[PDB]
Amino acid sequence: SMEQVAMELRLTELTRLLRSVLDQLQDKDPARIFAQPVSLKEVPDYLDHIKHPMDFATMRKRLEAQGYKNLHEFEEDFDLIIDNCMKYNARDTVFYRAAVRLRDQGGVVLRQARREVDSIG
Ligand SMILES: CC(=O)N1CCN(c2ccncc2)CC1
Repeated sequence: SMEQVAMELRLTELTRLLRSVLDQLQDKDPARIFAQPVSLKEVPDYLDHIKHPMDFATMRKRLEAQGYKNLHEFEEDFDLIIDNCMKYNARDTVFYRAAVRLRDQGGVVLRQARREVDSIG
């Protein structure tokens, strides 16, 4: 139908916008601490601690499958990356501090995205 095409056009444009957000967010992680899933060969008991792992690569996979229906779903996954890290790692680690910095700096990008999503429909 024409409506389904229109809808898919909107989703495609959302995906274009979220891909830009994702690249902007990943820039704020230059050490690339959050680029890939935490390795179970490197952290065998990770899943005993963290029940919903997340990372930038996994987000990108869902993104390209147009699996984010709105900005809120995308933000949920971003928050998972940060919150998982701030629980698994102690306050005085380079990991915890990297999450804090990624959180604080990412806030600007996400503030704009919320307004762009709202204004452009
Ligand atoms: C994202 C996150 O929490 N981490 C990623 C890096 N990491 C390891 C990497 C290599 N070996 C052991 C651990 C644990 C902490």
